[PDB]
Amino acid sequence: APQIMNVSARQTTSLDGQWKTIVDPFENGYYDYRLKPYDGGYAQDKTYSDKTKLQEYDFETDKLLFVPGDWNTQRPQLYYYEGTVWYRKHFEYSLQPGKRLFLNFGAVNYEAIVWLNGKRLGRHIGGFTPFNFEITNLLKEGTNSLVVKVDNKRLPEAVPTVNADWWNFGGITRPVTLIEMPATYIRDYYVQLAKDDKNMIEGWVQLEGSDKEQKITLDIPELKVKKEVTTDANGYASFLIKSKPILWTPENPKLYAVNLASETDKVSDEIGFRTIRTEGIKILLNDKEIFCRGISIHEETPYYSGRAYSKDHAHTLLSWAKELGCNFVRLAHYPHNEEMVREAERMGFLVWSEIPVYWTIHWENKDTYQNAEQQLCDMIARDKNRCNIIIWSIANETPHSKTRLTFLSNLANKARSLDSVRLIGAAMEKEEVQPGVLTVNDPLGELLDIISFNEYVGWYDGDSEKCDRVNWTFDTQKPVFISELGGGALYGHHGSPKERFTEEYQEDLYIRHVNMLKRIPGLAGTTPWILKDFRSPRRHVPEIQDDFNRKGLVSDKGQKKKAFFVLQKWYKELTEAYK
Amino acid sequence: APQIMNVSARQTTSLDGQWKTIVDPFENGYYDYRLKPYDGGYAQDKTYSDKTKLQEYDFETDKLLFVPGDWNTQRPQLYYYEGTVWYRKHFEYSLQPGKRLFLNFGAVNYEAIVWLNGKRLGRHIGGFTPFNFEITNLLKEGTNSLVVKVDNKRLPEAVPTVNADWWNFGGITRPVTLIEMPATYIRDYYVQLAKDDKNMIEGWVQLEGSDKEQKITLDIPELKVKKEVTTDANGYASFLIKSKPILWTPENPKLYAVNLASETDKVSDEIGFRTIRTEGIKILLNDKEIFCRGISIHEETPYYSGRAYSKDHAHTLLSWAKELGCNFVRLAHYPHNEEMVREAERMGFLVWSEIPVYWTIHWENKDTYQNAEQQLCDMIARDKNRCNIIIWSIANETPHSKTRLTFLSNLANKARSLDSVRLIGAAMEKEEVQPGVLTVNDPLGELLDIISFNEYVGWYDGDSEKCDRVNWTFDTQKPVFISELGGGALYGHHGSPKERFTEEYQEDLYIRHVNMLKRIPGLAGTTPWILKDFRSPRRHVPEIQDDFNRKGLVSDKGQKKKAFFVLQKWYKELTEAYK
Amino acid sequence: APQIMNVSARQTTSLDGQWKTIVDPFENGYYDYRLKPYDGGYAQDKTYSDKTKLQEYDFETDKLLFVPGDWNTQRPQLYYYEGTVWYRKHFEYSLQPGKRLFLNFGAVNYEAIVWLNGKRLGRHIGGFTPFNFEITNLLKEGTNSLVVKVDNKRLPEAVPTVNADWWNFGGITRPVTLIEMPATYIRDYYVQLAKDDKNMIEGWVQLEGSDKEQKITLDIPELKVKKEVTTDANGYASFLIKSKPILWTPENPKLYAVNLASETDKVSDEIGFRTIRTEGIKILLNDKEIFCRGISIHEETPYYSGRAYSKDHAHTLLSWAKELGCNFVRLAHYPHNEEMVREAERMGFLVWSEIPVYWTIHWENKDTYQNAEQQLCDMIARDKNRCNIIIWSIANETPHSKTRLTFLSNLANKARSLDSVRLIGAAMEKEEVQPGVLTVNDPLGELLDIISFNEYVGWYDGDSEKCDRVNWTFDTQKPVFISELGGGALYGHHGSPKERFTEEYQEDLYIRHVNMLKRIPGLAGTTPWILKDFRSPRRHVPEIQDDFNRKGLVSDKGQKKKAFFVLQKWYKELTEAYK
Ligand SMILES: O=C(O)[C@H]1OC(=O)[C@H](O)[C@@H](O)[C@@H]1O
Ligand SMILES: O=C(O)[C@H]1OC(=O)[C@H](O)[C@@H](O)[C@@H]1O
Ligand SMILES: O=C(O)[C@H]1OC(=O)[C@H](O)[C@@H](O)[C@@H]1O
Ligand SMILES: [Cl-]
Ligand SMILES: [Cl-]
Ligand SMILES: [Cl-]
Repeated sequence: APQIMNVSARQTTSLDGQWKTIVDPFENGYYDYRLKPYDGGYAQDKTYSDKTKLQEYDFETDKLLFVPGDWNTQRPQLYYYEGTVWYRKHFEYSLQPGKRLFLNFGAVNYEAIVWLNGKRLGRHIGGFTPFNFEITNLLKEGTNSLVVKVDNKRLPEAVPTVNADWWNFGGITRPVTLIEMPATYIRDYYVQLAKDDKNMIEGWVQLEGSDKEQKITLDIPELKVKKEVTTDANGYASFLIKSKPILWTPENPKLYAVNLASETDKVSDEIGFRTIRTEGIKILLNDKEIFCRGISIHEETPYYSGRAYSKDHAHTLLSWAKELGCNFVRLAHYPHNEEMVREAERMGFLVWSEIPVYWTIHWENKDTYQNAEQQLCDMIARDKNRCNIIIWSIANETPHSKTRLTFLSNLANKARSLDSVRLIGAAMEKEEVQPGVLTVNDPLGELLDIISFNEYVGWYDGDSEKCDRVNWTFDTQKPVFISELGGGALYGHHGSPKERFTEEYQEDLYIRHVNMLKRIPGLAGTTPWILKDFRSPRRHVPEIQDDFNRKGLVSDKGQKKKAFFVLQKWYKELTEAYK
Repeated sequence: APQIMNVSARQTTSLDGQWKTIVDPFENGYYDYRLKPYDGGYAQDKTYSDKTKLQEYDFETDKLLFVPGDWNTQRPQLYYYEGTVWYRKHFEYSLQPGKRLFLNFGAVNYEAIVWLNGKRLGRHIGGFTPFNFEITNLLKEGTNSLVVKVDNKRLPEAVPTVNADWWNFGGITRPVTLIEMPATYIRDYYVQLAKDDKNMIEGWVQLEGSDKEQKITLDIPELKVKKEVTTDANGYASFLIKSKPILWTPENPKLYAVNLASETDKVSDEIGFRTIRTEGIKILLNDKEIFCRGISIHEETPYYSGRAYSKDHAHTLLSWAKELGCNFVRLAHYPHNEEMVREAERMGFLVWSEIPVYWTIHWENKDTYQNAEQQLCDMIARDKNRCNIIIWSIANETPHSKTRLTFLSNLANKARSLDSVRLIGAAMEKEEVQPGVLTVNDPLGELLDIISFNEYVGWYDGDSEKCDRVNWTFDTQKPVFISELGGGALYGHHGSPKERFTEEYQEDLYIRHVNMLKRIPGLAGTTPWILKDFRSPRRHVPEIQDDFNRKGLVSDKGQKKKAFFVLQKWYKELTEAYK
Repeated sequence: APQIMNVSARQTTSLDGQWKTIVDPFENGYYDYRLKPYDGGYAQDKTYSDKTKLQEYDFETDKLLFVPGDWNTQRPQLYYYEGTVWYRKHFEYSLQPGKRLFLNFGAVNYEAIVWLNGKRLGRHIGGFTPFNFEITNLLKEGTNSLVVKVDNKRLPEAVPTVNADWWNFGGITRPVTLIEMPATYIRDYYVQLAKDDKNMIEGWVQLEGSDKEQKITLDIPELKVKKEVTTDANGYASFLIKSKPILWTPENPKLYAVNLASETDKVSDEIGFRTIRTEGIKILLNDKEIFCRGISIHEETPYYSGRAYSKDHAHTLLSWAKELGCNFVRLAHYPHNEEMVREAERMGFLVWSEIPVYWTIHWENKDTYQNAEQQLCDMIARDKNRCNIIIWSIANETPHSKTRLTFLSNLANKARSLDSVRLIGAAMEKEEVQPGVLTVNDPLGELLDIISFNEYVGWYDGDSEKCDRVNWTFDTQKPVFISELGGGALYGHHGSPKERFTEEYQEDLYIRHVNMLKRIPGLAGTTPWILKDFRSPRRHVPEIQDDFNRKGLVSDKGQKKKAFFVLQKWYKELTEAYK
């Protein structure tokens, strides 16, 4: 049940493919007509072979869905579907006596309940974080039955809550993986530069199993590092290593082969090293002032606009951001699949990583907070060794209230207790305190390392001309980071620059908006909204939006709109200026 | 806002056809990103003509839906859809000064919010009862804008609640009608035999408007009845008329032309006269002992299985019940459209009329009770002059608890206060107190005129053989009425009589079940479940159920299964026996 | 092999329900990659149990379609589908040796190839006529396999050809029925009044089998008719019977029970008696001058607009025609299912019955002619005992050419050789010889008993005003019969009477058109186009047509448009005038 670090480097076997499925809007497979749990629900996966008896379902003859994937793009009937879909997989696995076996879900939105061979393994909430179950002693010989009850109903108390500006993609949205482990295994580990220290690698390792006291070697061959330690009675060891690694940058995204070997287990990784801090209004990477030439990205695929999960999806999306001139991507509004973060790391993109504490979260609900903090912990735990991540984001466009501030302050404190190195951010919002004077007056700012916020001057707030007659002031010397900006346009839809949703309007907006950006004191980064048009049930203009947010600089079909080249040109200028 | 009696006989103009629609799962047209109501939502029906400004919707270029109808069968994407769909209609109407105009909805499931020309008229809950709004002084010249926000999300506190065995058909499911009235009009009236009195017609009439004190004439030309009264200061008058009408029966469903004429209004109706009472275990129609040779029917169409609304739909369904040998139909589990009740009345079918107080209603919720009692009142108010209705049903398969009993007792008392003539029923459930001994031990029975209940011996409770080894006893001498019984089968699916869901199993079940029925003391009626296969999201056997309850004696494609003729044969015997 | 009269009255077993199907556009199940027919294709119906061998199909685990029905309305993917769909059904049947068994198809559009237990039974072309195969010797014990390859590709040489104004509904569109016969059975018979004779019933009976020479008795008990004859060695016998039947009329559609008994077979029927002839410009029914107050009707269902096949469908459609005031229905453009003709027979509608010799048939193709003549023969053979049919129509809107005239003259001669009683028609077209003067100048008229033609003054030919100013003349004294007229409208779409496709334009058109009809010399009948909106792939106005011909006086959803009441009022007047 605890998280497993670096699943892809383990002895893995995929369960992906096409699974049997039952769409169950009234949850008949779980509740009887008295609304009570009952024995003989769909978790038993009883093939309906003996028709002298009555049952009301049969996985064996029902329809398939692809796993991994959202269900919404797989059948017209499931486009809007919010509720329960049952998934069922049969598999065999020969597990040598003494070896251990874990079932890992990359993500399931939103609620997953999991059974193996009719026995409940457990339950998960949160649609974008991984979870696993040990099945070592539950695996049978011959056919095993895996049943997953997936529900994506929107809940007021959930994280996210009943309103958000993206599609409610339900299903087993990321790979399902069997992981074989030795009886005592390296479960988790951390290897990164010490805070603000180009010359000191620090880290720790955590074993799980009955043989917790072991010698461990941390091996970084290219650095001629070979450090041996011994774990304590809890299976834990730490280390400090003086070294001079070549530091990762967007221009040279250097990664090192890192090998961990205990007496009973071994795992290899690719890990880069960098320092990150603010100094006044400056963002310093490896002690050098940088500008975050960024773009925002949802976890949604080119062309068919389903939930992204593969290296293919990531490489295409990031290849567009590369052509745009970016050294930075904001992955909104939740943890993305690990392939996306890894491809950003290898290709040279700094990353903003976020949890979906989005809009009107139930700040007074203690279960809601525990959910948000669990997603925070899981986000950091999975990716703590990804040096390209420099900002953890704890919220996006949340309304001001005392309970909200308390909620978010506790998340910010928790984040810092988990990771003293990376910057803490959150998408705040702007105000126009007096005509023409724009600022960010949000008490949340005091808990953040950057003045990060969304603003839509020239789209939601005025026509494009308004960019020309506003200026920005901030009452603190922290780097200013505009985490969203921009406007909508349909690729191939042309007209006057005054006509909204034409490419020409969006282009004119970006020209005047960039001019405004150039006047902002302390500006250190921009991640305009957004790289690719994406699905949203709040975008209803027929033939223009058609259930897509159209603020992409690239269409959902991979076409660069006119405004793409306005931002590209400015990012080219910023690249030269920050050399 | 008060109900209008006999809408079809008024000066009516249809608004049916195809309306503009916006599917809005996150209710963006109603709530902003702070989850607050906002000015400029979709109720304003602003055509998106000026694209120099931003808006996120446009009825004028969006997709159509048919009105009336469920949305589920109209688009694959809407099959399972639970949530909000906006409907918009433009119309003109020339209303002579001084005349009044009402907007009548036959039904909208589940919640309707209605605007005219951007102004909210009001809101309705309950998916099967009519409601109207006066628009006399809101109608403009030229184009008028009617916007209806329809939501069919299942609510725990709603009536019905989050679980039921039929499809959640959302939409404007019955005709939308403009009704023109004189300035003071006959709004409501009642004309029926006095309780247990073949020779006394009683009734009342209710005017609405400023000229409430008027002479009124009740005219029944075939009976040579011409009774003149005067209304009181509240617009109310009553009457008692000694007369010898030919009494309505299933064999001779006699209706009389009834004309009401006040000084300012007039309306004609077709009304029949009959007495109905129990005497011990006997049901007496016009003092004659009858058997209710019935069949249950959902409000769902032949062939395409959408929500039924027209005389065409009713005539086809009732023509099947006629061929089956029925003199009675149970219209489950909610008030059906008025065309169905009228066609039953004209063709000669006694009727059981029901409200959807079904399964796990929230008995302790005072809003829930007020909803249930309002639906009860509206059900009786619409159809109080339909002499073929002899049973009002207040519940179906509700679990035993003190709060439930209090809830249902209040409904039963309310029903009797509204209608002293018709019988009060409810589908109770059976118990097997000792092996082979079946009875109905439910305290609700004390408040009902009949021992009405569902039982599924040979389908849910045992195989068909169990019918042969059980018997029934009842501790009170009230007529026994089995409101559901039977089993499932796919038309065209054949095999051994031991194989469930074959026609042969269903046939064998009905043979043994009818033999069991013939042994029941006090049996006075049966409405087996069901006439036609119907949609249910709780029926998941692939290729057999496919989201249909298969307990029809007729398939959803109009095909008579083998079991149809078993019940037909018994009903033929009962017809002879009760001559 | 030959047609069987009155299938419904035989010992029938339905094979309807849901069948396994395979969509096969490239006909992989029939042709190999050299485009050669191969054996081992899909007609073998080999369940794919042994996966150590290679096979490219499996009926056993493939998708279902309803039989009977078009495929087009059953799946979105099959909406436009033109090509091959394979259908498969398993059944058991116990046949006592000596008894015979036939497989009857009410209709399959367009080409059907049929196999039983892997052996080809034969082939049929023509989408609207029934066909039979004897399977007496091919029936096996246990599971029998019936496979039908159905193809509705449009062919230039087909009847109809590659262009027509209705949907290409493919599939097994009418019931599939097993018919058990004695070894020598009554295959066909004819019982009708002799030409122009109110007192002489003439007829013949045709036996089939090895004992064709038998005593036959024809009983009409209500008429006290008992006639015994003996068939010849060819199985044939004729009879002449003096009687005085009550003559069938639309107002009193009298039918008699007719019983035929041979030594080894017997069959009952319901048959009515009437005379029909022209007299100058008069049509006389039972010697009485009548007007054919008609409406045209396609074989398409109310509400969901699939292919009609059942008594339910027929009754709904014809109940609309009854309310419209019709005594006559034109069933276009092909033979309708037998339920429609029988319901028109019992409800009191005279019938025009037609074969799809429509538009640009290949007049020079000898196979095309034999196909048309076979459909003619089959149409008349099936319904020759339906006294409500008074017109056989051999064509609709065919271009004038010498070869077309020869083709149609041969059909007309064949029709007359098969039926000396009923009238011969065909939908001709009009022309404007001189400005403002319309007539029918088609040499086909010489071969018809009526001057029957389609005209669209006010819709295709001018605006509605043109109806007010044109005059008509005809150079022969045969009854004039307008077989189509009218215009399109969307129900619920209102505007100026000058705006085409509004109900008001259509209403204004019918008012002016009806007045035009009153001055057409010789007019004896009208069947306006059309009763119900119907599917056509030539009707592309979005939101108005949406792939429907909108010329219905009733919408596809059963709603009477304004123009319905214009024609109803004229038919009310004609009913009084012709009393
Ligand atoms: O409105 C928009 O387009 C975007 O604006 C925002 O500030 C939201 O954070 C983002 O999720 C929306 O998609
Ligand atoms: O289970 C069934 O088929 C039926 O049984 C019942 O008792 C319910 O009242 C009915 O709504 C269900 O459809
Ligand atoms: O154009 C029309 O609406 C109709 O006109 C005709 O003359 C055709 O015979 C008919 O099949 C078409 O549907
Ligand atoms: Cl947008
Ligand atoms: Cl069922
Ligand atoms: Cl049209």
